[PDB]
Amino acid sequence: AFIGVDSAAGNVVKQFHAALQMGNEAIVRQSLAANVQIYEGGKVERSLTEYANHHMLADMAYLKGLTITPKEHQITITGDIAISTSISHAQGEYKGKSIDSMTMETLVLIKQADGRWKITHVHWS
Amino acid sequence: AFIGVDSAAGNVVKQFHAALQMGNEAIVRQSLAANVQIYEGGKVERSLTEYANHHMLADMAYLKGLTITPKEHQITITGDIAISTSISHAQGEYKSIDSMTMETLVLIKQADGRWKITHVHWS
Repeated sequence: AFIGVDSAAGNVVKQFHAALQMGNEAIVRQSLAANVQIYEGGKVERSLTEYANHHMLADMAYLKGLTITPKEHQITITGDIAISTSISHAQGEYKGKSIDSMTMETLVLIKQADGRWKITHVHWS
Repeated sequence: AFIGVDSAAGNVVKQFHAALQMGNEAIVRQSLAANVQIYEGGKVERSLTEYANHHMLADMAYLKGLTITPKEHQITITGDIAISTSISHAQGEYKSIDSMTMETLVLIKQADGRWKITHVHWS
């Protein structure tokens, strides 16, 4: 299903996806909390600057040759916290190896002091 | 890197972990919301009954031969929501296993005050 995606949290999740897929650092910045935690493949990054300095460019490169097709996306808001869970079909190739698999993402978003929703935890698989 | 683990929500997380690792279905069932979502290996289950009918018993069988060592665990509470993020070392064998494992849990405080897991993401 596609549930809750029309919301402010939804808007942030959608721009984040596009921005990472397009290599737009201005929007990736706007979407992630300064102290974002990112979980993927047994490794954890503990802040936005850490992700940016260590993995963002690689992640952008990896996505450039893939078509990501959303299969489902649910967002549930409980006051100042929103949970986004989505599954997408990634098809293409990276560094000559074909990719054809279901990707999964759990995001936690918190409403910041000024009302802006920002992503504070990312779990990719 | 171990933060918030002794909270009320943390105790449900602890019981859930222990119950899977020990094969206690009653406890796993009391820990999960009826409409829990489970994400793992590209597949999704959408209710306790679905998970419990099959994937639960497979998970318990997989864990019977593994040693699960917590490496880090953070639980953050925001009113009636708690978020649990952990990383653990899984070492043993099934069907050599030596892997880091990751888990995101979302828990929601119910009308009776008990916390229940509403979303699981394992990798």
